[PDB]
Amino acid sequence: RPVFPFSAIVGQEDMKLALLLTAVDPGIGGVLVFGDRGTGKSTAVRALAALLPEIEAVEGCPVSSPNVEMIPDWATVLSTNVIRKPTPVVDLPLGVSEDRVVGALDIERAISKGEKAFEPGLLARANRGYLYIDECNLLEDHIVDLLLDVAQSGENVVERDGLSIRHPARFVLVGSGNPEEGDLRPQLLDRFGLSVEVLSPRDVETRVEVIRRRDTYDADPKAFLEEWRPKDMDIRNQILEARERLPKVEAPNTALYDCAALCIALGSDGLRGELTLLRSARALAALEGATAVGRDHLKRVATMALSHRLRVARTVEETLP
Amino acid sequence: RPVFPFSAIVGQEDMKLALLLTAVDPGIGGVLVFGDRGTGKSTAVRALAALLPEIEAVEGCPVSSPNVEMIPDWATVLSTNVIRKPTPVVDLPLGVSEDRVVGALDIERAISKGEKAFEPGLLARANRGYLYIDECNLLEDHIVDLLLDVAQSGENVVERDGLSIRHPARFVLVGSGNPEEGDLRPQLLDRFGLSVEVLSPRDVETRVEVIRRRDTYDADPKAFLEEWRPKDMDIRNQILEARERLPKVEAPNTALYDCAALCIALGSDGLRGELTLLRSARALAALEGATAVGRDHLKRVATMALSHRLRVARTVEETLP
Amino acid sequence: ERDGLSIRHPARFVLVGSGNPEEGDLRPQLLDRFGLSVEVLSPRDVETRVEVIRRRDTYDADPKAFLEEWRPKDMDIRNQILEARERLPKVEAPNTALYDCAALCIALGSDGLRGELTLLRSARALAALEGATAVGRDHLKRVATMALSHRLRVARTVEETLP
Repeated sequence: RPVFPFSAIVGQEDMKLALLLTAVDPGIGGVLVFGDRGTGKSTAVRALAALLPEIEAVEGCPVSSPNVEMIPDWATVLSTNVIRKPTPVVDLPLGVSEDRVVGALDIERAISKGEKAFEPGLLARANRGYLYIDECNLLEDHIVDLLLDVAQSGENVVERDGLSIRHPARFVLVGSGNPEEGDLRPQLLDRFGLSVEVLSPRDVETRVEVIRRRDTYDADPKAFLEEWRPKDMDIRNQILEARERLPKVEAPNTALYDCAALCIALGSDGLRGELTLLRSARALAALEGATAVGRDHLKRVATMALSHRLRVARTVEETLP
Repeated sequence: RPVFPFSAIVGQEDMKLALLLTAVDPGIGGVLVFGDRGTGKSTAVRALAALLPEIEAVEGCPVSSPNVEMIPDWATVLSTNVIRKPTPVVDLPLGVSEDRVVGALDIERAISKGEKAFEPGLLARANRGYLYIDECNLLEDHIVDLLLDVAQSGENVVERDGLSIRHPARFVLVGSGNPEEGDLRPQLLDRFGLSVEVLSPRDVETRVEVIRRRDTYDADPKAFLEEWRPKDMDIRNQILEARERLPKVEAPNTALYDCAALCIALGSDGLRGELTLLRSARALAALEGATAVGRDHLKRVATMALSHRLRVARTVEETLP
Repeated sequence: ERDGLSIRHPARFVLVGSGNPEEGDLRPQLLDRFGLSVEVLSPRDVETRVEVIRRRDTYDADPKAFLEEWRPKDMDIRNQILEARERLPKVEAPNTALYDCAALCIALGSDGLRGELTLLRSARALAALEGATAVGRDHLKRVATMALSHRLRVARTVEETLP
């Protein structure tokens, strides 16, 4: 499908790299995509994510469970048609009402349906996909918090109204926002997974490229869909190996050392960051088409996983070449 | 999912061993963790669940009974798949209704099928695991009390409205909250046998160790605890020093113990009753000039303080003369 | 034809678009679709003024006399309309300009106007970058593949209607 890999580009690598890594492991965290919205972030997301194997799931099912046996009682979807559908991407609007985000339970509907009274909130209809947050900065703190953990753990908690409504929510939180607004809640910023480094200059050509792929996709004459599909699968293949190596470490007396050294030297210490960096870096090799371990992997992910917090410096390369 | 290394957590020459003790036996008492928010109390609790071997239990089942033969009547287990799954740890947020805590019960659903009308509450999904508490200080009395006894006994008693609803709830209760609000309910200290905190080393020592085991993250369960094993002695000493003088100060057959026992041994929930008894008894003792509020005085005021909120039917004398 | 119910009925009428002179760079599509862009010449001098009073007061019944004296003026009015048509196809050349832009939307599964405005703007912006003084149909269709799609039921057609 119309995806824009690393075939030819010198700039927006961070964007792709981050969104791909999170697609592998959700434990990384929400991708804090810096930069303005004019860059057409959502546009890129609604193309890049197409590489992922079109998920198998019930037709109009919000959570889109594969088999009917995994459909939550409230989601009594009559059309139990298990079909193939592309990666769902929902653009989280700025200033969205928290209740509308997760869902609610109407009183009238409740007394006449019970659990069936649950409203299909945004996240409820964004499972197994991507959630593009416009701006994490100019937004309610509690909204960011909720979204961050939901994406982390994996449950769209709707314990409100009068029932403990809940259901899985495994999705990639694309937390977009401006470069910086004013040290807004560093605690939440740390919780984020990777972030597109703003300090590094980028090309402009990617703009036209993305726009063209946006056009040549919707109602594509069976051209761009096929062409890229093989590559889509190739990447997916490596993604499997990444997860296989996720709970393992090929070279202990290497990855652990270099990783910790970088974090400490840059002063960007923090269990949350460190342990995540060590994982993302290893999984990174999948996108590179390599084994797993590699110093430069740690270095690259460092200038992403650390970037979204204080105590960071360009010393990355200078610390450990 | 990626978890933080429980052993390697920054210091914590208290919380760690405390949680381990309760893992052997929950009867020891609830784990009361002092300290501020930065201590990361919840982190430790959940981190332990990671190292704890996946408990054997049915797939689609809240209480997660090992064998299908132990499934509660009211329950409706579909997937009777006995498999392995991580230790269940649920956080109890402040403000949650008692309904969602123990279990919900709809009236319309009741008349339809009272048996399958009882919805499994949060505690049901915490059986054979750990239940974390929010700000126990500000949390409702009836909530804290209920949680305490349930963890103590082992059964989530919901014998109300005639329906003798019940189900296993063998879990470890971890009481959280700020250091101290202002002369809070003493009963907490009594029932929370493991009143520890979270020692946070400012100096190096552990700091370096954390980074190393977080980055590389070794797989050897042995090496995961080896270096930390010695510290258990220090922690043990802390606990010993407390027990060494507890019975001396809070002498049995008097003090908080008996006060709480009286309420629990009678037809009533708890806590709120105990607080009333303690206050009145202390006030009376002051007039009597009795420095030590003996059981006699506790029972004396109980005949009034409890009666107007407790189903009196003798017992008191038979339990505590 | 909405909500499944294919409701329909004759509506053979003449549409008279009114409004103030100009608000500020309004939707150009109006000028295209409104083939008869005229006004209301208001004579300050006498001439008609006297005629009005006379035919308003007495108000004759003869349909012929009602138009007779006014028949000659149709020539002048006609000239006005002719002068426009004389150069319209020259400026707004067919197979390009507003015509095709509006046609694309109407020839597809969507209502209109709001779509056309989106197409025109994007196409013009692109043309500026291309340096193409005249926004050719090719560019119009190019942007249409995105501008319309997210608000129009795309099912080919475009090429078959306007290559």
